[PDB]
Amino acid sequence: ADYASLVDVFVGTEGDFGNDMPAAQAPNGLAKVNPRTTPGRNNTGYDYAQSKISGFTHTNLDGVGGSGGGGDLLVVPTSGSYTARPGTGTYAHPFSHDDEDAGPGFYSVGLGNVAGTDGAITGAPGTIEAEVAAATRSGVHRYAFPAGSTPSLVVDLETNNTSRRSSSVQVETRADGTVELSGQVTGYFYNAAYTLYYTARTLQPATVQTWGDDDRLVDATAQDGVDTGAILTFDPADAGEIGLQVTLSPVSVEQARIDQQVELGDLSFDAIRDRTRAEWNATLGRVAIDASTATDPTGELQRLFYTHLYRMFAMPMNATSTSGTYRGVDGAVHAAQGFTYYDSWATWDDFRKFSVIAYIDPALYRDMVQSLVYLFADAEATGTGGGLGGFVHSVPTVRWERSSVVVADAIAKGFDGFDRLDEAYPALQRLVGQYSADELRRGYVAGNPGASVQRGYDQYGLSVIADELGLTEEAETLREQASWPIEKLTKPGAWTAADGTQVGLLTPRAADGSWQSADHAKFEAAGLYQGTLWQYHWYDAYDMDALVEAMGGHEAARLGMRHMFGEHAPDDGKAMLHSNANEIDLQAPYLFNYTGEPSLTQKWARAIYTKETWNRYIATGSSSAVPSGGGEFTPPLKTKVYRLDPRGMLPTMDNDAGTMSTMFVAAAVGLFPVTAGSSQFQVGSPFFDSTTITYDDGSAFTVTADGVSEDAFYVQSATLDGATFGNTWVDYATVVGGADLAFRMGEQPSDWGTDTAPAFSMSTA
Ligand SMILES: [Ca+2]
Repeated sequence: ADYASLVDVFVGTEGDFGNDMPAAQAPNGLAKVNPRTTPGRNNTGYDYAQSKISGFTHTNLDGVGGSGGGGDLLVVPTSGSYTARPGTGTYAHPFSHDDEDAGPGFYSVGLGNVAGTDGAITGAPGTIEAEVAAATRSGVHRYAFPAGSTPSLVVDLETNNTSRRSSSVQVETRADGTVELSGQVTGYFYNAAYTLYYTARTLQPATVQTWGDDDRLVDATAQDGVDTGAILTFDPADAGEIGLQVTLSPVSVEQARIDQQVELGDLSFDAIRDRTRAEWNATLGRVAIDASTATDPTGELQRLFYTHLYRMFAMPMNATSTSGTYRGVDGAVHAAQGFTYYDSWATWDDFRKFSVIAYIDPALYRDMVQSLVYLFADAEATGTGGGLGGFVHSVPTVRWERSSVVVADAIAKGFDGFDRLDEAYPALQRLVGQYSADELRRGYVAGNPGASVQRGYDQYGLSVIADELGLTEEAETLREQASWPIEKLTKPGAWTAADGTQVGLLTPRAADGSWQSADHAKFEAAGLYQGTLWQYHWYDAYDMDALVEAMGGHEAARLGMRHMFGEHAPDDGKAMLHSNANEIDLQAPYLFNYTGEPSLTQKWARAIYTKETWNRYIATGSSSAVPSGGGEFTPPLKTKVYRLDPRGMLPTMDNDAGTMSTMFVAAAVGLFPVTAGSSQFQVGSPFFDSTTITYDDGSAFTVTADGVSEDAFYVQSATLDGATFGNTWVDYATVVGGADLAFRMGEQPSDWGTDTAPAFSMSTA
């Protein structure tokens, strides 16, 4: 019943080992009440390895790179006093993980008391007990200050994980003496600025001073600039209980006030915390697991599952008001009619995650795709022709590449009635871009194999959308162009197998058709972003059949796949050409199903996600967190990719809006989307004796793995709804239809699935 207790919100919160947050948050919540460590932090604002905390920020992004996004609206409890804008060093409180507790919807910590005046503020006797919880749009605070303290909360509106652009604060003192603060914060992350409106009320009487960009702390009730803030001071008689409620809205301050009355009403802190815990239990309860001692002797694998299921329901965030409105990239308010509008995208990294969301929470997935459609429809509506990067966004956000694939994913899966798809389409076309004249002639971008394979997948996705809109002729042209990267950039005999077999591989190609020299295993060679040619080779996952042919046939592919995973040298870390640390070749472990060796897919799926593997590659050039260089672990390292630890992922391995977590869930269920933008899932190695996904109507998908253990991870035989099943892929319809997929597991590889009906490929469909 209480799945929330199995989630460990600290997994991935250390250093550069995931960039996730312990923040109090509701499922897909906008409000993310994250403690802030000092002087070090991860991208979210909390590094587990630290021992001081300043306060709580209310906005954020999960698992992103750079210096993180959001981090707006810092609330810092203190017994100190100020006569000017606070020095940030004065916020610092000792904390200990021994006096810290968190889980779905809540975070609590005992902070060492601090007192004094301005720069003289330092440690003081006693403890500030801090508790926060979250609803969808709101963060609530309860503080206990030592007896005799003059409690104060600093509301710092400059704090941002990357860049504060503008902020404002208006103060109101009501009849009962409580204070309400409101205004806007405008930040920036990666491509775009974003604005959020806020309202924050105290629950006890307070007096207040504000500051603006001149650093003067004054009695004025309004500020508007870049660095602004407010300092709330309470009566010592209220030291036992200081409460604060903060609500966010992409729409307006007054909308935030309405949202707050709707969301929180007169509910107590405990009831708001309790209600969000129940909401998490309902969300997590969509997947019910029975895991024997044999497969999970310590219970950590089940905790790991639920922790990553928790992480899967974070982004995109609910960007809709309680009144059913949202703010568009045109800067105006619009109705999200009959659906919830979500926003905050990092689709270049995360596109495969949506395909998995589709089979865990179909209704949420539908709303997300509809939202993605409205977002592009809105860009088109401006009439400006500009890219999404040129607008101010409704929530912190990242990037939008591969959106065409995600939309196509819902269409291929039989979702329809997507309002405003006709409007979204031309904006999706501009996103994807066109080959230049010279590029059209030759069939590829000169010296840029990465951009070529990427457009190929984008064009496949657009082609699905084109056919749905009845643009048949456009769809044909798109499919033709989408075939080009495979045909034109797979260089024959790029790699020669041990027995002489000639294997073709993605290789940069000059304008005149000459092949360009390249080490196919070198990180970021040939203009590639965050990967190698071997890793990008497999990118055009919508046409494995054409890829197998371009590679030089079945045997060439089969031997290539074996070499990709160093099968000929299992104890040599350097022979590992696959990367676990980035999303570029996420699907690669499941490609053995395509080379007639499904047992190897099963092995690698179970190994990468639940065992120690060889790791040659990190996700970036180098990292101070592990001896590394040139995009590699130096030397290669045998280690678990996923740990139930604050050091949750490999060093440099960012979750990226819950992508790595979502892939873990998919591996655990045993169904992986090699082809996002299709309706198919590839069979892996289900982790648990029984896994049940219950849909909103009470029907359920049940996948069983009879006799599964840490050693018994190979499929021996299978049935589908009682009947012999021999395919290594299943359709989305079969899953959400409530099928019974039953596997028989064993400790040795079998030939199960080696006579599979072919999986989807654009060229053979
Ligand atoms: Ca990444």
